[PDB]
Amino acid sequence: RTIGIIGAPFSKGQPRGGVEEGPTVLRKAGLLEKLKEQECDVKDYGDLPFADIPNDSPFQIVKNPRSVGKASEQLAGKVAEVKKNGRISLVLGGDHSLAIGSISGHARVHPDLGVIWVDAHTDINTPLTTTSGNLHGQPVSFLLKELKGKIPDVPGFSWVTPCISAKDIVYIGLRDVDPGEHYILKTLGIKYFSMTEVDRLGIGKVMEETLSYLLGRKKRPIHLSFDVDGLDPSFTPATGTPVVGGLTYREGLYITEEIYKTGLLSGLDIMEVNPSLGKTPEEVTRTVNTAVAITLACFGLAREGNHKPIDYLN
Amino acid sequence: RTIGIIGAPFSKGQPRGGVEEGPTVLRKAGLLEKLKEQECDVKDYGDLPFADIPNDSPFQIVKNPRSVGKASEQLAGKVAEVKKNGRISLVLGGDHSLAIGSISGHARVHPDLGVIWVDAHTDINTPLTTTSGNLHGQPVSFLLKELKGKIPDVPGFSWVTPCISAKDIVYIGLRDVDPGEHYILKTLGIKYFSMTEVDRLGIGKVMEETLSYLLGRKKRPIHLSFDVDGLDPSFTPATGTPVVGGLTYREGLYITEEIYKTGLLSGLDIMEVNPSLGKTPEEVTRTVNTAVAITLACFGLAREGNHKPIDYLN
Amino acid sequence: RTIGIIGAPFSKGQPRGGVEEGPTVLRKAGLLEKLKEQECDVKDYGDLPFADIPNDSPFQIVKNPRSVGKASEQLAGKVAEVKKNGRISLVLGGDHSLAIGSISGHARVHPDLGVIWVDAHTDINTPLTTTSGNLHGQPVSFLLKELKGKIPDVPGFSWVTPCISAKDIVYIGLRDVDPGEHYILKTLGIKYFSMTEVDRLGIGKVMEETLSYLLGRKKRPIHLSFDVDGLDPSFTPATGTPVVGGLTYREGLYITEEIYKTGLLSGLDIMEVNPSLGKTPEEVTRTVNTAVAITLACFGLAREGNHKPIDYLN
Ligand SMILES: N[C@@](CCCC[B-](O)(O)O)(C(=O)O)C(F)F
Ligand SMILES: N[C@@](CCCC[B-](O)(O)O)(C(=O)O)C(F)F
Ligand SMILES: N[C@@](CCCC[B-](O)(O)O)(C(=O)O)C(F)F
Ligand SMILES: [Mn+2]
Ligand SMILES: [Mn+2]
Ligand SMILES: [Mn+2]
Ligand SMILES: [Mn+2]
Ligand SMILES: [Mn+2]
Ligand SMILES: [Mn+2]
Repeated sequence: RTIGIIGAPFSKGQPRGGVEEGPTVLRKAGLLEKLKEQECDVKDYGDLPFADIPNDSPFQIVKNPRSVGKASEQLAGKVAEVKKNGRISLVLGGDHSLAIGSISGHARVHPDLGVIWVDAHTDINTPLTTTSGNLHGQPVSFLLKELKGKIPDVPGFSWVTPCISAKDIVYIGLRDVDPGEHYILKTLGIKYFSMTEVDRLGIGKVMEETLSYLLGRKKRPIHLSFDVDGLDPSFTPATGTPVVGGLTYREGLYITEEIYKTGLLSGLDIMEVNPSLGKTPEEVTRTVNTAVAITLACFGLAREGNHKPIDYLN
Repeated sequence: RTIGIIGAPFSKGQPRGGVEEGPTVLRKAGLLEKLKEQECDVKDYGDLPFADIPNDSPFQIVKNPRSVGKASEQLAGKVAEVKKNGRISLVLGGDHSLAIGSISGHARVHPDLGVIWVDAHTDINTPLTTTSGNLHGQPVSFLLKELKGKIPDVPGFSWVTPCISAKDIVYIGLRDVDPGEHYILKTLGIKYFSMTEVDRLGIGKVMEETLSYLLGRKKRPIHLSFDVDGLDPSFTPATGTPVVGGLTYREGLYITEEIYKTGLLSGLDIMEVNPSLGKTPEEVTRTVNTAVAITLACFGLAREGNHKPIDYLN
Repeated sequence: RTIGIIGAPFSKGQPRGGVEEGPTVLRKAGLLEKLKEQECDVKDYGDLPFADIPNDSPFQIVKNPRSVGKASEQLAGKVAEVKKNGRISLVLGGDHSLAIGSISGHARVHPDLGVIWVDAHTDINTPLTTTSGNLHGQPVSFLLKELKGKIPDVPGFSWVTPCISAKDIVYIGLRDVDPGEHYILKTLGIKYFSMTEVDRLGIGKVMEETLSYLLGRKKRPIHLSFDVDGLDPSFTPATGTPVVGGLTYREGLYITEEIYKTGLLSGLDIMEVNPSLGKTPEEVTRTVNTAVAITLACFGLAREGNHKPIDYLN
């Protein structure tokens, strides 16, 4: 398989700036070379240059709407180009608002994609249900057709056309869902496995049911949007909205190892890594190292091991 | 549902005094208000005033028997009143000897209750099998009918009538059981899931089997006596008798989330929280925060999220 | 059952010397007495005296080959004697290269043994596939009949006769396997449960399948070679080659508790404990304490508890 890296050093979907350092620290960790060690022809499309939008006052309670909207608009273009190039897109975040542009761009070339969303949160607040006003907790509401008519015309987002159905997304890892978001989940009949389901079934059954749900009818490309706070803070502490009782390192690698095995991975997001929020140098390396490992598993690095198609014993 | 809080700042069931601070720190953590945020009409019956009994020399090897006996005697009265008031009793410990009074009082109003006991220990030593002499490791022996005739007349406990059958209790979390206690388990045929069973089956199957065991024949009220050392010390370090390899935070919330879903929770104990034993301020907050979370789950706080019966989208 | 302890303070199978302190720290922890507390008649055959071999230059890339070879040669003799004495052999490592001698010696008396290998690594590099040259990452290649013809004549190892079949070994815990090793796994059809399989199935199913695989056809002695780095570094940090995402303390006790229950445990290795590598005094005690607990479980210490065949209630 071939890979296209896109850096997205953007943070205006939330208050803390350091998340725009995600792509820098992920590359410093040797991600490109490590990808190249696997079954990968890898091209770096570099970091997106997100021009400042100094005039961007809140839309109602919604913060930095033009900056967020433009960044996702730009991102969508790059993703779509990467996809036209026949490559799997790898977006390095950056805050999670960017999924608006990443999924959009992906869906331009592969309208039939299904989404697996790994996260402690549902990120499905509308501009009218959000309490925080932070757009990184709203991206999914912008993408789902079933919610069009519930998203106001927000400055910066006129270009958005919700092209994804509520029935084509699965959540894994949920453990902090706003009441408005829970209402939306139940109302639209969205498939999810909160931490309660993971505890009940085991990550094994979870992935079986997730892949069966998305791929049962027919094969179709997979978009994995991975928020690092989906994993427990003991593995990814350097992130903006940590929530205890998260997925383990092991469960994280399991999810992605199983997704690799489908051979349908088409787009990937690695989001919300914020080195500024590491309490110590070790917390930063711990968070980045975990992020890197999740990424490699998506592209074939397996715990049981890997080998080239040759005779190693001769 | 309606709730009745009872503080039980008592420690004479064991050597370390700080456990009598349990109710203070649990309330300081905002427990009442957080309960009120859920489907709860909550009333605080305050903290029990446990008068000193200066003259309380050991009965054989058994320590502080009159103090322990009186405290449980008082507790039983309060629990029974809370129960007559139609409310779920919430006892904030306090050492685990208090379960003698809590379960007793509960059973006065609901003779048909079943008990789920979450703990690293079985707390089923008799006054004659105990090695420590600490009564917090003996409460279950005082309650089981099948053991009457094996409990001597201990000062302070004349009021006790064992009204619970060995067949109506399930242990979850066991990993440090005295040889005498193990004999009693096997001999009375008590249902248990030690950590070995949890590892084997998964907490999912565990709760399925636990609830089937207690509720199969017919619905009946549930009493949950939760010792915080049931959870691994990495989540509840500030407790008197920590034992490694415990239940996870996740497993803890799972147990209680499933118990909530039955709609049969009738009495709850949150025991052995001792802030004095926290190695650092963070260990204390970690322990208290975990205790609070377990409590909220018992009353409906779910990881997948919660919402009121209204249209959130309008 | 009866037990024979053998100390193997040897480290030349790898670069770090402190692993030769394994037997000292394991005994200081009270292992002998604790074994004696269980169903054990225990004899200490002491620590093997491994004479220096000052002249031991690398064979090709393979390091300290004569020292490693002699130590395993000596170890095999002691194990075989312990086995002739009708006792379960308990080898305290020491680096993992010693499994060459331990398994060999065991197999002299019990040719029909099956091996369970708990480890983050497969330790199945040949002298010609190894990258490190460290012999502790090669012991299994010396033992398997199917690989004879692929192991060159290495100084110090002329005494080795591979008497174990690839079909009679199961790995549990794998998460860092060299490409050459992965080739060997797939090629010889070796049964393994890497961490991916553990995540998928649960340690319960894992042990069921492991024991069924080795014991289905007929009963036969079990040799457990336990590398402490099989467990996550959060439980055994003081070890030479830690790898994240390991087996839990709980999973560790589960494996060994199930192995005890078969009544077929015949040989045991407790390897790669290196107190020098503990970052703090607590890391050393944590590592040693975990090592001790795994050991006791192998000999009957159960989490649900233990009791003698007597009436404890009278
Ligand atoms: N619901 C949140 C989510 C915040 C986290 C967004 B992330 O992308 O998942 O990291 C919100 O602001 O709307 C909040 F309240 F928790
Ligand atoms: N068995 C104990 C139990 C002590 C712990 C009691 B707790 O309420 O579960 O916390 C005893 O003293 O009898 C002891 F030896 F471990
Ligand atoms: N494959 C290793 C294994 C090293 C570890 C050996 B141990 O006994 O399992 O601890 C090697 O050197 O060959 C290495 F590269 F990781
Ligand atoms: Mn999140
Ligand atoms: Mn998110
Ligand atoms: Mn306890
Ligand atoms: Mn207890
Ligand atoms: Mn190893
Ligand atoms: Mn090894």
